[PDB]
Amino acid sequence: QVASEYLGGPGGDAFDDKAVAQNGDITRIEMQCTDVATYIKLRYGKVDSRQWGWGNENCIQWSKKGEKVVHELSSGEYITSAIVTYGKYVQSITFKTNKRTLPRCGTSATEKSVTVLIPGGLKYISGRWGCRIDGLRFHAKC
Amino acid sequence: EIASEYLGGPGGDAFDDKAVAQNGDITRIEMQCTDVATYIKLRYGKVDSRQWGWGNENCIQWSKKGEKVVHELSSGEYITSAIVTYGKYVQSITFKTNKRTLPRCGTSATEKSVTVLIPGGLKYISGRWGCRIDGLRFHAKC
Repeated sequence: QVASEYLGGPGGDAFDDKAVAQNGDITRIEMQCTDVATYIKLRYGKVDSRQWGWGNENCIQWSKKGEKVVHELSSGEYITSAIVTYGKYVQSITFKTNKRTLPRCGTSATEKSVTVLIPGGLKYISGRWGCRIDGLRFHAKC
Repeated sequence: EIASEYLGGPGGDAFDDKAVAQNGDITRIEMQCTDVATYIKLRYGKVDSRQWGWGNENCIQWSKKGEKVVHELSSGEYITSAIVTYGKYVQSITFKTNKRTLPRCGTSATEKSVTVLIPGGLKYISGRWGCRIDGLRFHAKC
């Protein structure tokens, strides 16, 4: 399927949710949010991906941890855009669906910004992670 | 049908390539390019749409004209994304295919930018036009 540019930096380890996405449409967005977004974990059907970010508690040296946020999506609800601010890491993430505008994860939005539109809805994400979210790529449904 | 939202302003006249797209998958992109994109004209199989933009040569009384640009797509190459800057009009357009990012049409990229993913490849465009490209909507094959 069509995918966006990779947004972020070259650090961290690669992740790619193509396989876990076989379980279903995205039904839920879980993130950890402080002045920046420190992890993302989508639910595909009833199956979560792994926690992409906040590799371990020693990461508190390099950023705050943040609050666990959970946005449940209804059946037929899908993510139609993502506004990402990023430098060497993803700084903040704002998702919009065909029903809702979700709050920004990451109170700071000072880095360069990109708006990715995903007609028909996001299928899954890939990117890089470690203590935080090094980068993201958005994969469309076809 | 999956399609993007309409990007641009309310001027000019609507156009819609839905009917002409029955002639085939997109095989070529023709645009006219200066500081802004002043027309677009796709080829569907062997058949072109009308020229959407630069309605007449007296348009030089409001904007620059630009030079003709043609991108020929290979068989099995399809348009997967467009980076569009826009306000009252479409300002610049950067197409990407499943094989390559193409050159931007319109050297000025200062207005609101979005990266439109076009799932399964672009099937056809609709929009509005006059002396320039008042707006665009991308209709995906999938």
